[PDB]
Amino acid sequence: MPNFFIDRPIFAWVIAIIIMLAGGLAILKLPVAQYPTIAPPAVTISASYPGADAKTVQDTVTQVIEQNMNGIDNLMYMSSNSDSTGTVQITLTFESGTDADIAQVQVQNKLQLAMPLLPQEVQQQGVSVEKSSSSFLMVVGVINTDGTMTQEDISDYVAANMKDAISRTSGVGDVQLFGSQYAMRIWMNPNELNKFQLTPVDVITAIKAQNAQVAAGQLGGTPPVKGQQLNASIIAQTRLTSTEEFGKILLKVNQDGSRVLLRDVAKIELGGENYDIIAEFNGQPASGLGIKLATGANALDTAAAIRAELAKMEPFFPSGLKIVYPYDTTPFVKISIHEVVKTLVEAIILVFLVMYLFLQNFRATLIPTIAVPVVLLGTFAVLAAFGFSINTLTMFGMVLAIGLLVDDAIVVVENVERVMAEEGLPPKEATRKSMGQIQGALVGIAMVLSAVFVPMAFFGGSTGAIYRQFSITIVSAMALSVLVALILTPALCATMLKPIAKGDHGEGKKGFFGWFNRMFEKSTHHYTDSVGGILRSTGRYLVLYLIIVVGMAYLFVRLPSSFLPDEDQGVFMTMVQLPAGATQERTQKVLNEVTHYYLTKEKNNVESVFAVNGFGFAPRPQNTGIAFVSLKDWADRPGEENKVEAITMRATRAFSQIKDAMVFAFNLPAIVELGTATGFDFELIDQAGLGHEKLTQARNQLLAEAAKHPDMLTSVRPNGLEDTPQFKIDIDQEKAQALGVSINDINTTLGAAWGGSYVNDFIDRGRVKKVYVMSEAKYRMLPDDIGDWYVRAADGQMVPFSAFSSSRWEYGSPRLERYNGLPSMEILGQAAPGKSTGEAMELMEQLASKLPTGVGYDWTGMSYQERLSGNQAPSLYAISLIVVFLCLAALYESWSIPFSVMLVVPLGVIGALLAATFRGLTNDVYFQVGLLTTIGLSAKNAILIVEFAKDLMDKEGKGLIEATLDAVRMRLRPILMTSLAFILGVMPLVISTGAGSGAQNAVGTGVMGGMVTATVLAIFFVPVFFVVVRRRFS
Amino acid sequence: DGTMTQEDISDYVAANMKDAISRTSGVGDVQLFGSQYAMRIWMNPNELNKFQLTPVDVITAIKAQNAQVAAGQLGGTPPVKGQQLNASIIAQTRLT
Amino acid sequence: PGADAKTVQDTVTQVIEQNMNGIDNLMYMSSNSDSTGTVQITLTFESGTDADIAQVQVQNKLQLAMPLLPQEVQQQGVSVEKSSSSFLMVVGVINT
Amino acid sequence: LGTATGFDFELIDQAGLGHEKLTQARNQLLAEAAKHPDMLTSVRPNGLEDTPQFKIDIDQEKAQALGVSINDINTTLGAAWGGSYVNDFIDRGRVKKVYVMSEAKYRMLPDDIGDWYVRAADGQMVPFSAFSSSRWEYGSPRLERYNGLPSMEILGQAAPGKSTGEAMELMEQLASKLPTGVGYDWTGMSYQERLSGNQAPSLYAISLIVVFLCLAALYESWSIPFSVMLVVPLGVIGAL
Ligand SMILES: CO[C@H]1/C=C/O[C@@]2(C)Oc3c(C)c(O)c4c(O)c(c(C=O)c(O)c4c3C2=O)NC(=O)/C(C)=C\C=C\[C@H](C)[C@H](O)[C@@H](C)[C@@H](O)[C@@H](C)[C@H](OC(C)=O)[C@@H]1C
Ligand SMILES: CO[C@H]1/C=C/O[C@@]2(C)Oc3c(C)c(O)c4c(O)c(c(C=O)c(O)c4c3C2=O)NC(=O)/C(C)=C\C=C\[C@H](C)[C@H](O)[C@@H](C)[C@@H](O)[C@@H](C)[C@H](OC(C)=O)[C@@H]1C
Ligand SMILES: CCCCCCCCCCCCO[C@@H]1O[C@H](CO)[C@@H](O[C@H]2O[C@H](CO)[C@@H](O)[C@H](O)[C@H]2O)[C@H](O)[C@H]1O
Ligand SMILES: CCCCCCCCCCCCO[C@@H]1O[C@H](CO)[C@@H](O[C@H]2O[C@H](CO)[C@@H](O)[C@H](O)[C@H]2O)[C@H](O)[C@H]1O
Ligand SMILES: CCCCCCCCCCCCO[C@@H]1O[C@H](CO)[C@@H](O[C@H]2O[C@H](CO)[C@@H](O)[C@H](O)[C@H]2O)[C@H](O)[C@H]1O
Ligand SMILES: CCCCCCCCCC[N+](C)(C)[O-]
Ligand SMILES: CCCCCCCCCCCC
Ligand SMILES: CCCCCCCCCCCC
Repeated sequence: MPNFFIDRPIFAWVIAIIIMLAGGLAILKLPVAQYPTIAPPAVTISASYPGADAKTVQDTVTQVIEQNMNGIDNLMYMSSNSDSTGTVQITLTFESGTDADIAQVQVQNKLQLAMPLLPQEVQQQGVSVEKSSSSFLMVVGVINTDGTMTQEDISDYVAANMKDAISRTSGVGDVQLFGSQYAMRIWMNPNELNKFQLTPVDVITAIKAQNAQVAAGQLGGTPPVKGQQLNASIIAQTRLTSTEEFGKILLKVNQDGSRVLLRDVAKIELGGENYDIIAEFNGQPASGLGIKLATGANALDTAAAIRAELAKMEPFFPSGLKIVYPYDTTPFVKISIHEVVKTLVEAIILVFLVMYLFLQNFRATLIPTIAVPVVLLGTFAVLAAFGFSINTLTMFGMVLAIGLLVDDAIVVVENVERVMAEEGLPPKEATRKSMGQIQGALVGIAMVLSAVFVPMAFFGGSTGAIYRQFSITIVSAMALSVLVALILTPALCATMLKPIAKGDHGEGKKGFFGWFNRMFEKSTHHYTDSVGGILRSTGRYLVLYLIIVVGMAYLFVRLPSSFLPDEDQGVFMTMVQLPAGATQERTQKVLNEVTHYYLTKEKNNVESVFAVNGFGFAPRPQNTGIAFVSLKDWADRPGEENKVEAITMRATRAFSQIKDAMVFAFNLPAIVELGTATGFDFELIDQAGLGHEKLTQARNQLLAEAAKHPDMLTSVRPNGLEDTPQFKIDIDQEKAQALGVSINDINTTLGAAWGGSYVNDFIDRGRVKKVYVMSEAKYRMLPDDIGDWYVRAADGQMVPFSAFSSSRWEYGSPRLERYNGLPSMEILGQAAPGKSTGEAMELMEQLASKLPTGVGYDWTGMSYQERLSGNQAPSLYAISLIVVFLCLAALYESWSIPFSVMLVVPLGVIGALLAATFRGLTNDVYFQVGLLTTIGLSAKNAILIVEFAKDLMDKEGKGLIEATLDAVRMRLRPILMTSLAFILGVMPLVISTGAGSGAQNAVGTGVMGGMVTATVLAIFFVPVFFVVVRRRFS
Repeated sequence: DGTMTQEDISDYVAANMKDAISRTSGVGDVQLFGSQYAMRIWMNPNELNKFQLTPVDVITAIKAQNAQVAAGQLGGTPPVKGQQLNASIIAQTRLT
Repeated sequence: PGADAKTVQDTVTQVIEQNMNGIDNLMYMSSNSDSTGTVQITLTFESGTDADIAQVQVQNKLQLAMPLLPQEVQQQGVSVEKSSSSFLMVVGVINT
Repeated sequence: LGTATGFDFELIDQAGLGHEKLTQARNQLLAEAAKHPDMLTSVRPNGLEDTPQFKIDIDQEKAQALGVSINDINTTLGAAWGGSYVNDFIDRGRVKKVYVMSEAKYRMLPDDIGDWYVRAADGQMVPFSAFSSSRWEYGSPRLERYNGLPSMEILGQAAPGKSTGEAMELMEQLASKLPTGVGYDWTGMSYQERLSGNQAPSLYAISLIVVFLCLAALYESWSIPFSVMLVVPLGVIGAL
């Protein structure tokens, strides 16, 4: 194949171009992400029971729905929450690989059996089934710069003109309105209602009757009479459109003939469906859309489509209304990937310079510099075929690949330039001879190297999909690299390499190059003279090698391990959690303090703050709040102290002062669904119908016991709310029966007044919206206001609530949790410093075993994936070692000689561990995959040295020591050519600061440190390994 | 130990075992060989006839007196600003 | 039955349209509401979209919008079918 | 497919202006389009015009004063005049619908409205004429919506010797001079022609580049391929 393309350079060029077109066309069409989607699919059922307490919701909705959730494929677990706001949220989590489309269809197929058993009020609020991520992709804030519109006016506009179109955009799994759409608010007055002897029941009946859309048929409608000439639609009652129209709804005509209108017994205004969520952007009033990414959907592509839909709306905004972007997770992905693309382009340039230093011919320098772009672009085409995406790991696979790509090129170019220098053949014949003697080793090496990376594509579950990206990328690159090294690189050598005279090693060149050539030829002569002496010792360096393996073993064992570094993403969140029973006003006091801190203290770092009252992870009215903090560009805030980790740790420390409120600023982890580094997610189960009060006691007992082990467990706390005072009112059925008052009228009057009642729909400026009846605030604030509410008996007399009701204060849950259909209580916590999660969970199980009768436990979220198959690194690298040995045994046709290559592994590991240890890095994904790359090159170096030596001993019949010296003499220039080119190519990564520098620093440090030790040691030790091994086995 | 009848076993299976098994991996349809407990009101027509009542009166009463009412909140949104108390109103719960 | 364009639009078309969220690969959506007492909402999807998945996601979002439609419309039923103007043939049945 | 020159335009109410103001905005666009016969042909709405409809107002006060329930009134009207699907029945083993409606001769003209009586609480039969007033108004017998918002579909095509892309560009220009809140969008063939027309250049290019490169490999020269590639017009001329 080399011989063919040496005679056909234009053919070789055509293949390279087609590969680059395929690669180029792939880059335009390939999806872009931060990581591959490893998170398990989650379908969330959300229903709303207006005016319902936590238990009413649980025992009429949650349980009824949960009991129908059965025969659902690939279901891991099912958590549910039933809170005092009237909300239920059942999350069904599915196995990794589950089709989210089918999971939704199945979950919804079962919910459809439960729907008819649910209350009519819960049905009419719409039960939603959604397949989205639990955290926000972005937040689209909307403000008024002219201050022409209030917080409510903006919220209604966003809901009525923007919300729906965004919800229908592909990849948008869920959209949360930070505010409420307007409804027709009928604020009932009990003084006026009783005065005219009317109830909330009469108001609801009147609205339904007089806010009706009546289908009245047609004049001359079919079937018609003969000779009918007129056909016209009959328009009867239509929906009311204004506060005024609702105002003049006739409730009753008094005996004297005077009219009682709805406005005579109620304040009628346009106002939110609910008054629970109130948002502020940089202190001023705002609304917006919390957009959640659909399961398996592309963040960047979806974010783009969202922005495209917002661009359509902007032209038709009212005066002053303006979109702001106070939280976006996509820009980091778009910018952090561009930073890795930049270090790729920089490495290709930094290669060209080191390539020009040695070849010293602009045309010869391009042969390795052309090969790299062709393979990398080629790899993008292979990714596309295999259905992978342009993510951080694939993009870093390309960066680490560059090392393996130039070596293939350098080996081919260097060996041709040598052949010409030793014999004085023309470029075409020198290439033909050169390709003839290394093409076998190149193809063979790629199979030996593939046995290093292929194994880490066979890791299990979520953590395995991460490694499989690097593996397939690097392996695809090597496959193309060898293919390009047999098609193109030979053809380019034959045409572009300058004819070199016999005995011309430069030296005769004038200037810098002249000095360099003489300095290198004496360095080569010194090196060969130096190695000559090393081999006469042998025993000295075998004792020195055993020291390095012990030093390696020591550093590796003490060096801590992680998964993926926490990156500054130019965004973070602050959670505000007050004790349940705390008011909207008290939460806003804390949110103001949080917003104040970021706008005053962190004005240098923080760009914007989007604070939301009555929202957190989900809507949790009154006692809960969240702040979305977007920072300034990474360039505008240099140093560790101005990065998210420092900012949030200062913020948490500052917010610890705040009273009767838990306030935490936290960075979003590398992957949310893997949780913290050493945290656990524990579930306490009621297995014997003990009840909530007994389960609360069982939890308190466990938490108390967990506190008595600070040595093992750190900050073990519940992920729920505590019981609060609740107003228990008993309706005396006998007294109600005696006075002639129906319980329907009683319950409707209480619920409609204090809870609110969704009557029917109306048309607000051409859009269908809700009509809500409810007590005016001032008549539903005090317990004593209960007696102000009158119900009409059958005999016509108005009866106060005080007449047929008794009340008392009691305690109950504002948020009832269930796990796998049983009453539960989520408990979070991490292992104490030094102790592992496995040791911590073991103690939690032990402590949980001592709990009262009927109390079980379980592990969920991150803890579920931990007790699942893990720690399979010894297994897969035991195989890798065995396969690498066998592959070398086939190459050299020897069971013994492979050891001469396999003993160089530690020479590269020691450098990685030293550099990683000294810079305070950890044994993470980026360190491991960068170490495999270093082991790959140092092994590839060792293969060619032993190959040349063995070839001399077999083909030329030269002696062991003479062959070793002659081998290392020819295999020095190409080794140092690769080391410099790769060490200098990953300099940008090591010094890197800005977006995604955490990964770059981690990749670059482990590689640079390794390559340094892997080069200087190998050139002296590979000879010692070959001579020791060949002597030992004869 | 003969402390549970066919009915008692069937309820425990239906109420504590069936649902968790029906959600286990690879499990399709789950048929209960028995019945879960319901609240059984066994009506006597002679006693109903005596007090001039029907199954209609019994149903109407059970729906009225075995109700789970959504009764709203004290100090709920929108509140009168300065409100300190925010408490759920618990009306009728299900009979147990 | 007996509904004007406005009545259909403001009780059926708008309610259904408002609930057509979280459906994958939707390009655009169009609807008619006329005095023949009929509404027809057409959802056109991206080329290569599984029409079965497209249809099931639409009828599922409709199922949860059904309780918000009038009794008269719920009773009649709301059909969700794959759009097609291409017949193999039209068999005419006549009485001579 | 429709027509290749034909476009499919959607005039959109983006600010809750109403049906009537969207009708006026459409009439304005239809008029301006007619003032460019050189570019646009048969610019016409794919919709129905407003028609006379019989607006009847039930007086709530007279109904409540006469003891006539509004429910019985709106049922009597809807059931008689519009028809009402009551429940099902089995005809020869097939479940079929039961419909109550007025016999044609009692639901033809406005004069028939007063012949329909509703029973009051006191059992007296009150005619519709007693508690109702009627007038003529205009309304839509077919209300269109596009992407959730009120719309009006406009059909048309590029005039003789003009491209479909040119006609669209003018329709967009004329649309940018319509009342505040009146937006527009492309649908059907127009939506697809915009997307499928965007990628046409890239394919034509990729085709020529790969053909060239393939001939270059065959002949081992960058020059000779042109000798082959120059043939393209010799076939196209005769076809045309
Ligand atoms: C480790 O996890 C963290 C971040 C996940 O990242 C997110 C994006 O993913 C989350 C998931 C999957 C949840 O389940 C959450 C949750 O249940 C919360 C809160 C909100 O606090 C949350 O905020 C989340 C939450 C996230 O932000 N609890 C509630 O809403 C309710 C009803 C009550 C609150 C109880 C206390 C106050 C809470 O337990 C507190 C003691 C801490 O333990 C948490 C705030 C944790 O903060 C940290 C840094 O210790 C987060 C769960
Ligand atoms: C190129 O297209 C043609 C035929 C397709 O062949 C068929 C088989 O396929 C059709 C399709 C895909 C439609 O969308 C139709 C349509 O929307 C219609 C009418 C019914 O006319 C139709 O009849 C069709 C129709 C066909 O018969 N409009 C309506 O019903 C409504 C609600 C209002 C009508 C408004 C006017 C009156 C109409 O716009 C008129 C001005 C012309 O524009 C059309 C009649 C076009 O004729 C011509 C001559 O240019 C057809 C769209
Ligand atoms: C020699 C070094 C080789 C290494 C090259 C590495 C480059 C990798 C870049 C990946 C990140 C950017 O990937 C980004 O993807 C989007 C996806 O639509 C592309 O978007 C593209 O959309 C359409 C597709 O027909 C094109 O007409 C348009 O010109 C282009 O913008 C961007 O042009 C590209 O910038
Ligand atoms: C299905 C599982 C299979 C997995 C096995 C694959 C891994 C094996 C890797 C070995 C790589 C091949 O290594 C191969 O070794 C032989 C000597 O033994 C070399 O040399 C031999 O073949 C060349 C081919 O032109 C000839 O000159 C001559 O027959 C001999 O010298 C090859 O040039 C080299 O390419
Ligand atoms: C630097 C950290 C520790 C890691 C060490 C690995 C890197 C090695 C760096 C290069 C060392 C080369 O050092 C080399 O040592 C050998 C002996 O061992 C010397 O050789 C000398 O001793 C030998 C042994 O008796 C004699 O046969 C020889 O005639 C004499 O010159 C070489 O003259 C010297 O060049
Ligand atoms: C890094 C540069 C160190 C000295 C370089 C010497 C350059 C001089 C060129 C050769 N000379 C003029 C001495 O013959
Ligand atoms: C990017 C295209 C590179 C073209 C290089 C051409 C050199 C080979 C031609 C040989 C002429 C005899
Ligand atoms: C060389 C590429 C092989 C592809 C690897 C797929 C294996 C998936 C691992 C799942 C195990 C739980």
